[PDB]
Amino acid sequence: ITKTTVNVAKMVMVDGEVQVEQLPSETFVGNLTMEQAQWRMKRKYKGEPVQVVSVEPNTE
Repeated sequence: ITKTTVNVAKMVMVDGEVQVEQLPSETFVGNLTMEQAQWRMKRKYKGEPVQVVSVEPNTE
């Protein structure tokens, strides 16, 4: 496992309706657990309603 892609989404208010917007994926070196990824994304998008969708480790 040499890298981990974290896929992230945001709940957004558009024309008065709650929708979900895809945010840029971020690929980290090494293995990142889902707990680690959730923590990292909560610090990155301070105060905004973001949620980790998935993590994808790649072996090589």
